[PDB]
Amino acid sequence: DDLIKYTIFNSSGIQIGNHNYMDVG
Amino acid sequence: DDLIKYTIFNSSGIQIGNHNYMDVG
Amino acid sequence: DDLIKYTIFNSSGIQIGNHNYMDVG
Amino acid sequence: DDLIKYTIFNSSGIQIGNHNYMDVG
Amino acid sequence: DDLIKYTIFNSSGIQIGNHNYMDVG
Repeated sequence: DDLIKYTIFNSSGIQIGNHNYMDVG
Repeated sequence: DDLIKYTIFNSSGIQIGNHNYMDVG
Repeated sequence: DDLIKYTIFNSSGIQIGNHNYMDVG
Repeated sequence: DDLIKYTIFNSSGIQIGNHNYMDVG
Repeated sequence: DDLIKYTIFNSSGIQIGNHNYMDVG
């Protein structure tokens, strides 16, 4: 029941962890 | 019962884990 | 039950971890 | 039970870690 | 139990770590 919930709007990707990166341009 | 729910809109994918990266452009 | 919950609106992604970076522009 | 909860509205991303940076503009 | 919880509204994020910086303009 809503154990994991990710809600995003008009946002960049979410990087959770190590050695994670994202370039936005 | 909505155990896991992902909502995205105008956004890149969500990277959950290690050694995960994505280039946006 | 709401073990992990990430809700963001009109914001950049949240980078949690080491050696994680994001360029926004 | 609400082990990790991040809720933000109209804000910049929050970078938690070492060697993490983000430019907003 | 609410080990990690951050909530901000209409404000810049807070960078916690070493060699972390954020330019907002």
